Amino acid sequence: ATSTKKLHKEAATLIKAIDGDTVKLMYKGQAMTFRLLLVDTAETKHTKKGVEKYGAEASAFTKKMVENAKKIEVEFDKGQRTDKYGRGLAYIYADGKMVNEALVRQGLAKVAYVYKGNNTHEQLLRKSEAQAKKEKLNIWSEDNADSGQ
Repeated sequence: ATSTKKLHKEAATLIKAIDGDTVKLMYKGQAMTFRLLLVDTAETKHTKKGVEKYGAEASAFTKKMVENAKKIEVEFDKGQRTDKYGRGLAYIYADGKMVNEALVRQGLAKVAYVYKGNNTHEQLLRKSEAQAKKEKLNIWSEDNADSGQ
């Protein structure tokens, strides 16, 4: 029937965000480290300054959106529940809103890469990224492909 998509988010409360995608969410009464699946919110691992690709803004938007939302819900797909980091791989939702979409659609988070298991929302994820890429919002506003050489 395809009536029960069972794709309803659910968690409890967000303690605090670490790096946009990595946030400590209190689920079932326990504060576990959650990670936005199929998304990337900042990856400052070069030590340039903190604005090479809206890395500082990525966490800020997700941090303020979660701490301000008051209600956070997570959705675990078929992908691995722990990306070899004992974390909680899944999509983040604030007050019934899509964080991943808002981030990518706004230009704060890009599209991650799941080996297998997590590829259900890969349709909307790629769409939001493409729109931000072609339009060059923020994250995709400094990724000159340089067609040539």
